[PDB]
This record gives sequence, C-alpha cells and structure tokens, in this order.
Amino acid sequence: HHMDEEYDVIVLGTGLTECILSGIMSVNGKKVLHMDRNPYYGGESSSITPLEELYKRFQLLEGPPETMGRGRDWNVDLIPKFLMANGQLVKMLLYTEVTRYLDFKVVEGSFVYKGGKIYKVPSTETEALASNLMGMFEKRRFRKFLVFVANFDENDPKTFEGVDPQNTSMRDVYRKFDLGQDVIDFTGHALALYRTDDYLDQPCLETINRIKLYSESLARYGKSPYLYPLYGLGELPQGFARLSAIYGGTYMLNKPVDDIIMENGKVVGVKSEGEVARCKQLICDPSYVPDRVRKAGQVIRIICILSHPIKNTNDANSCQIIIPQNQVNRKSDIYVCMISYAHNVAAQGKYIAIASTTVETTDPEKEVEPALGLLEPIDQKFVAISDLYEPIDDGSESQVFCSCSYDATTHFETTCNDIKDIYKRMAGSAFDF
Repeated sequence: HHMDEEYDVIVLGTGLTECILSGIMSVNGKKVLHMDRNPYYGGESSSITPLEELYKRFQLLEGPPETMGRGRDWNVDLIPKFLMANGQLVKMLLYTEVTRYLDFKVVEGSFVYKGGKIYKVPSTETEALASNLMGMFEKRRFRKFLVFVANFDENDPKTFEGVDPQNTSMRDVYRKFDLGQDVIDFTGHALALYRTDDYLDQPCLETINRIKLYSESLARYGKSPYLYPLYGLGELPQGFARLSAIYGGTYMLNKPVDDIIMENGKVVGVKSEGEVARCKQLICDPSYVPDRVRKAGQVIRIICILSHPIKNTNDANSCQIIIPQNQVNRKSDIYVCMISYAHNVAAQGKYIAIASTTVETTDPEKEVEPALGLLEPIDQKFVAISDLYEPIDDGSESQVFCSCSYDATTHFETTCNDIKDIYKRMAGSAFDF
C-alpha cells in the first residue's frame, strides 16, 4: 500500500478521540492521512461482532449457547459510554456533520446507588417530590435547590440568591439548602457527573451549569439525558471514515507504522511499508508513542450478558447507573451502563450491562461486586483490565499530539475534555463553540 508524499496532518489509530479530531481537521480544510495498524476500527474503543468473536477474544472456546440468539445481531463495544444530549461532544459531532450517519436513541433510564439500592436520578422539581432517595423534608429542600438551579441566570444577580457564582463554593451552596452527604453524593456524581468531590471547594458556577446541562438534556415522558447510537459506538469510526472520504481522504486499516520521523525534536513524517509520508502535525493514541506517555492507573471492565432487565429500573431497555465512591468505601466511582436489543447491540431479549471502575486493590474483580450484585443472575461475564496512559508531551515543540486512554466513566465528558485540549494544543486556540 502507498501514501501520498505530504499531508497536513497524519492521524494514527481509529479510536473515538482520533476519529473526531480527524473529522474536525477535514472539515476545517486540512489534508489528512488517517491510518491504523489494526485490521478493525476503534482501537481500544472497538466494537466486537458477531458474538462468537467476543467469546474468542475472552478465550471462551465453548462459544455462545443457542440461547444467546443470532450472533450477528450482537455489536459489543468494549468501552461503552453515553453522550449527554446537549453536551459538547454532540456539538462537535454536529460541527463535523458525521451526525448524518448516526441514529442516536434515547437511553431509557438513569439511576444512582444510595445505601444498598438504586434509585431514579431526579432532575426536575416533580421528580424530586416523587423520589425515594430522600425523606419527606429533605426532598422538599432538594426541590428548592433544583428550583434555584433552574432559575439561575448568570446575567441577573437577583437569581443568585446572595451567592457569588465566581467565589461561593458549591459546599456553601449545598449548606444554603441544608443538603446532607447522601444528597451531595448523588448530586455531584450523578447529576453534575464529577468523578471526585474537588468541586466542593471550588466556585459554584461550573457545578450549577453542569446540573442545568443534565436537566435541559432531552426527555420525553421522563427519559434520561443520555444518547447512544443504534448498533453501538462502532458506528462513529464508520461514519468518520465515510466523512473523511467526502473530503478526499480514505482511512487506511491494517497499515503498520514503522517509525515516527523526528528532526530537531519536531515530527516531519511517518514511515510505513517502505515509504515516508511528510506531515506538519501528528495525532495518535498512546500505543503509537510509548516514550511520550506515562501510566495514570488501571481500569477494570466486566461485560455482563443478561436475560432480564436490571431489577429496580422499571424494566428499562437501557440505563445509566452511577455508584458514588463514598457509598461503597472506595476512592473511585463504579459505573454500570446497560444497552440491549432495543439499541440493536444484542440479540432479541438480551441485555449487555458493563461494569467499570478504577483499580485500587489486588483483586479488581472483587471491587466491582457492588455493581455485579445489582445484575445477578448474569449469563456470562467478560473481564478486561486495561492500563491508562496520558502524554508527557503536549506537542507544543514536537507537534506530536497524543490522546489519553479512556477512563472508567460511562459518559463522554472526560473524552470531550481530551479532544478539546488536543485541539487547543494543535490550533493554538480553543475550539470556538
């Protein structure tokens, strides 16, 4: 196979981050080469089909039983995550117009674990007053808090209720409504989607905005703010490869990268199968540049096939479940996202629930037991432990722009942050929304 002599940008890997940045560069007028050493799309964020290939990948020579249904009807993302409907990832997708090729379907449910049990996440005053997450008095204080957040308007100090959005901490806002620790857990982790409680001692504006984002994103009759594509996240690399073609570039799979050529500390090209392609800038995932990354931790994901909807979700055909770390005596949250035949990722009547967390012990499977217990009985588990990498080079000098590995969260916020950060490093200014 052959390459042109020169491109503006070379992209290595077809993980989601690389595909989105490639698409932005194409729509912005760059000449892009996009390659992958693998014979399949997604990099680490790859989608497996048919089901027999999933069994083989996890070394299950027994193959799927009959009862798993038609194998070709399974599209199993290794790293499933949901999109906040009004979030910036969707805005970037719209900018590129890759959305022409995707069928997002609303995720039915959104839940949070509290004291042993899962509950619907309440984001409207009506939901607050029906919620079993809180007792009678506290749910009415929470209703008042939601009314404050909804009415808040950065340009009208009357709506601040005496808080300074730029300086009053979110801890002090919660104190204004006398919200207890359990409410703070679900609010911060399941409404605002933080990983940690660092926000508590930071100015409240960003948190208020995050809660607004949740409430404002979709619903219809009461469904979640989350989107997931029919056929799963493998539709994104496929859509981006089609978009790239329209602009004149064809994605190249099964294409080894022999060398990233550097001169005076700056990339000047890539060598592949006896040819050198020149470029001004290079985008890649960590696997292409081991000397330009450091390990940031490890994640465990357990894919669980079920023959039943998750208990206590009103028979949801898809759902988000957040397990805040303080509810389970850990230093990192546990996540479960579930998608099923309703999103055309499993055979009829089957469900895929994927549990994830950041490894903290020498028994990572044991760490996920609070999530698994919500799902039992489980037909089959598929366990994967992954190392996380982050660049130690921001590319300002090298012009080598490396992504971060995908973290344990089951939504795209931290992925979107990485994309925005890489864009800024590349362009010299922020993606202008």
